[PDB]
Amino acid sequence: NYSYIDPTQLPYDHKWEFPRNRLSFGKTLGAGAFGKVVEATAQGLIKSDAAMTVAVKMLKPSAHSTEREALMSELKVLSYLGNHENIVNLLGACTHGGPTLVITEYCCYGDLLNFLRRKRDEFVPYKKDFLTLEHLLSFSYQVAKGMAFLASKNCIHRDLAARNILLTHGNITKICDFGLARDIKNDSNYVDKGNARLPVKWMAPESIFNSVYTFESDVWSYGIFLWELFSLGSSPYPGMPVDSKFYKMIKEGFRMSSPEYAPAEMYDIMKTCWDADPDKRPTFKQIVQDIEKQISES
Ligand SMILES: COc1cc(Oc2ncnc3cc(OC)c(OC)cc23)ccc1CC(=O)Nc1cnn(C(C)C)c1
Repeated sequence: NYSYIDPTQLPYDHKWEFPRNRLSFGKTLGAGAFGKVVEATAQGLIKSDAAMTVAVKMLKPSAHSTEREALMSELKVLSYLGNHENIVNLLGACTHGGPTLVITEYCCYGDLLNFLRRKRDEFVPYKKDFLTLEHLLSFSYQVAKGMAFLASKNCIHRDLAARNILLTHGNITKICDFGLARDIKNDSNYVDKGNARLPVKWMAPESIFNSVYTFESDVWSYGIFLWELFSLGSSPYPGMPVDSKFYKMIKEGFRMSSPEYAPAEMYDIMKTCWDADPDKRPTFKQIVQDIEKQISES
């Protein structure tokens, strides 16, 4: 389940331990078959008496031992990564006295995909809260920064997509992973492939055909995320169902054409992210340096 690191071998700093009786649960932000993310109020998480809104990931009673081990591994990985500006930040956890609760910072504007879809009509390519090309380039940069950080920590996301990016204050995007808190059975972006329901349209050929996930396969999905970003939340390979013809076309070298709002130099990034040879793909660090140059020129 993890390519380079082994989360079961990662420690869990009890500095994160928070008493669950100090959490007041609110609305469900997202839910899957086995897990959910709930909005909560954490009393006494701040040094003063002040309460704060947090997001809490937990398992449902439908969950088995596999999901239980997975939520604990996720907590260890989040604790191991530590705080990064572009990654959703762990604030605490509840491991004693009941089911595992993973507590993170609450992100004001939800997932990037829904935000882009809500802002599709209030978009200005030129430089109320109008979305612009400057915002999209900044989101692309922040996601590449967060992913460069994850790769430096020998972490592979395996599900990089606009649906797994959160938007908070000051146009700050944060990489997250809904995982078990996403209803993948009813999400048309996850296809039935063998025993699994997989996000095939975001997946590198080697992940589809050989089940290999690497730094380079995350780069491929970043290319797809770029496409979704500069199409303002449109589904990738539009009008194309995931079938035999799709797998054939990907293996044969078919690639999406540029989305409507992508600068040529961003599309250049996408093309290289989609190289059939993983060794010819750029690293996230190379991508950061490229976008940085584009922002400076702008
Ligand atoms: C509590 O934990 C989570 C909470 C999440 O959801 C939200 N978190 C904050 N604010 C939200 C605001 C919303 O609307 C206002 C919201 O509306 C649907 C969901 C929100 C999403 C994911 C997780 C776990 C997680 O990211 N784990 C993980 C594993 N690996 N990584 C690596 C670093 C990539 C991250």
